[PDB]
Amino acid sequence: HHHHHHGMASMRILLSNDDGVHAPGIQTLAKALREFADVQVVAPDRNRSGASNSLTLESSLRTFTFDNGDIAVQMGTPTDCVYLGVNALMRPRPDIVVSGINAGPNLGDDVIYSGTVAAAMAGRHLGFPALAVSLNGYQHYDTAAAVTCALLRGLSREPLRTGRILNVNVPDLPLAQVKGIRVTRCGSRHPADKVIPQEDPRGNTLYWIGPPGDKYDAGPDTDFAAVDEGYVSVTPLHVDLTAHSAHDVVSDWLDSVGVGTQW
Amino acid sequence: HHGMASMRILLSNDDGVHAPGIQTLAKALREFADVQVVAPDRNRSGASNSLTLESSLRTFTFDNGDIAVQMGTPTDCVYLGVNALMRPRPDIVVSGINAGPNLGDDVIYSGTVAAAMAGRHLGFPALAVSLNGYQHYDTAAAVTCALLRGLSREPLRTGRILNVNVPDLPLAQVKGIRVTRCGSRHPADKVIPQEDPRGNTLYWIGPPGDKYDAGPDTDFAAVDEGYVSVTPLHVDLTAHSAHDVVSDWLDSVGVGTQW
Ligand SMILES: Nc1ncnc2c1ncn2[C@@H]1O[C@H](CO)[C@@H](O)[C@H]1O
Ligand SMILES: Nc1ncnc2[nH]cnc12
Ligand SMILES: [Mg+2]
Ligand SMILES: [Mg+2]
Repeated sequence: HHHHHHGMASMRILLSNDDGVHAPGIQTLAKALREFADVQVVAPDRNRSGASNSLTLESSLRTFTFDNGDIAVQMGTPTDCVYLGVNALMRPRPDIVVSGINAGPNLGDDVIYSGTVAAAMAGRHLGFPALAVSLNGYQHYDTAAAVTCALLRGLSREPLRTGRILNVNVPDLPLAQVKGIRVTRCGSRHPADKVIPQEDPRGNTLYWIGPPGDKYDAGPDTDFAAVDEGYVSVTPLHVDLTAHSAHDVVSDWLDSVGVGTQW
Repeated sequence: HHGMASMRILLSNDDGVHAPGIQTLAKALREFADVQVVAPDRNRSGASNSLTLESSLRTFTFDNGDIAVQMGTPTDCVYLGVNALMRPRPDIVVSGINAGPNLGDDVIYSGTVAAAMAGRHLGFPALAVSLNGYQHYDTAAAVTCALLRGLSREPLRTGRILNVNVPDLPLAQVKGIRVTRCGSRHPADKVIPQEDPRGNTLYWIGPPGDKYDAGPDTDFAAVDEGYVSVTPLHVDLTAHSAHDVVSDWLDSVGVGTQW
């Protein structure tokens, strides 16, 4: 009939985040996805920014269902949410996990700390590649929602053959000002070094973790560079932490220092 | 003592400050190095690279000088150790000895690995050390000490984190070391539901998926064959091999192009 999307409920999406179920990023995105997808939100009960791929192992998890059908996992991490949503809670099972929209970027080596990214990585085995979506700010959730809907419509047109996780960072701009899209690699930062002390009412010093370090590798092929230049950044991710290129150096080093070998 | 300089180690873990793995290791390391423990106050296995951002962190210092971070994650402990609690900054982070392995694609969830990753910008590559069981902490301590002597004999030029898994055997039975890559598992899919006394269903995370990639060059295979597995890790999660396929895909579906 000619509509922007084919089907009002053609894809089953598990939508999660790490800002928590009440966050404007996930709620704005849910409203956009519900136009064309069958969406089930399964997200943390509060802001779990910084949760990375942490899992709850020593306790069981309780869920809470809101009047609108959204599910919070109480005390749940983003990884808990996706793991339970895929493997226990959702029927039918999701075709895809979408995680976001996060309030703030997930770029460079920040990605391994990101609970937004971790929710997506917990969906890497599904029929479509998982999407992690982060806004470089707090102002244009509508832009990030539009980019996400475009990517999802793209997946309906042709399957993506390689890459199981897409880390998407959206500039905080009206859509008409976004320049385009770049496929990027993760940049990197200097080590974060700030600790912010704050005395409690009894005079004891407590410590706040400081902000990320300055950009270090923010070259033209990086996610940083794309966002900074007004492009959407798309970086395909994987979970293999092996530094493959260090293999021979490490082997030769062990031999040279006689650890593992008698001579 | 012997060299021109003492090695100054920040030692952490995620089993908790009182765990036998970290205390066994601390005793061994203090024979030759200056050791500062900064570790979670409790078992935080599965903490991955999580960071406490929502609250400030409280520390406790024990009579022996060990520092526990109350509700701190392993990454929190290393962050506070490197940036506030040790002056000057440590030479190296050593994390472990973990009670149990950290192998294959499970490494991304490991708080033992995360503490080592948090030390990746120091003067020596960080060590994460995990015992494939609970008996031979002594074996894993001896292996760690050997690596640390190794790092002071010649610099390791490439690789900022070494993930070390030690078979749970007496030292005499360990065959040697293999430099490995992380193996992988099938998708984990088991949830263990248990009702509370009111009939509400609560959910436990189940066992990992069965091994998928666990052949000859993997960390799994090394440990199974009685070798220490050493895998260099990095924090760049980019799937570089997918770049062209993703770019061509976007073009083919008209996302980011008018044509
Ligand atoms: N000290 C820090 N180290 C790393 N990431 C930080 C820090 N402070 C804030 N963040 C950001 O918060 C996000 C939560 O994971 C991280 O992705 C990271 O970019
Ligand atoms: N069930 C599980 N799934 C994924 N990672 C794990 N690490 C420990 N248990 C796990
Ligand atoms: Mg967040
Ligand atoms: Mg542990």
